[PDB]
Amino acid sequence: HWGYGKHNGPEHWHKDFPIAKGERQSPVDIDTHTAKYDPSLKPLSVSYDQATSLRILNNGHAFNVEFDDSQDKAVLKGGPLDGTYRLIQFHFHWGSLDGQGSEHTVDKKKYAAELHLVHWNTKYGDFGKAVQQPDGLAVLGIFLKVGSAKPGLQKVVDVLDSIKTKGKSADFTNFDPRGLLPESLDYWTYPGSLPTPPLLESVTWIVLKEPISVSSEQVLKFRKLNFNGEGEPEELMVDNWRPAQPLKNRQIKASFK
Ligand SMILES: [Zn+2]
Repeated sequence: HWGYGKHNGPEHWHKDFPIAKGERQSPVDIDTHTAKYDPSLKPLSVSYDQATSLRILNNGHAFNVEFDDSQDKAVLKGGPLDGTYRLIQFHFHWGSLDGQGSEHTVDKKKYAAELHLVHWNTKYGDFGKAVQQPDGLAVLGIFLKVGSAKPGLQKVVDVLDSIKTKGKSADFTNFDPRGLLPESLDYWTYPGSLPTPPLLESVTWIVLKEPISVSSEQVLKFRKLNFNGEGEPEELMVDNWRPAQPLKNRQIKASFK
């Protein structure tokens, strides 16, 4: 179907998903010169204390770490959000080289990777229903830069070989996503979309200003996974990012002066 490999990549998606040329597509470039501080924007509330990780799996586009979202165990509230949003999964987008990989950019600058923690609005009952609504999803985006190793990321790295190809899954319990957050929760926010098909415009983006640091060794593990399934012609999972889309009539708001 769709992918990131030139013949089925983002430039082709619109043929199957016309919303690709929509009015609030993601990702976008964050221009700090035009991203205005909004005093009304309140502090984020991330309550990940009792997050319950279930498993990790390679879906052919990235690897997702899935959480138990039956109760309000790992939720995002506050900021620009109206209700309570439950964490369902996180995944990354990364490049073939260190100088590329993030979806969002800051003053056109790219990071080595981008982490997306995906949450859904509890009033819709489940993720399936929420993904269809304009205020259905909230995604926390966190940039990764290469430097010192991130201790909280190592548990994830130490399991990637076991889900190398598409469709592979593995139990992955007792993972604490708090170990992936930066010190500061200062953020920019704007209304956008899923950056992969079906590209629905149901996402409130919250992109953190402060990057986290990961080692060259940890990001190398990412690049060893495969897009392809077991046996098929090997395609290394790299450059699974969508290029920046037009901002059009949206404004990006900043939570900080
Ligand atoms: Zn993503």
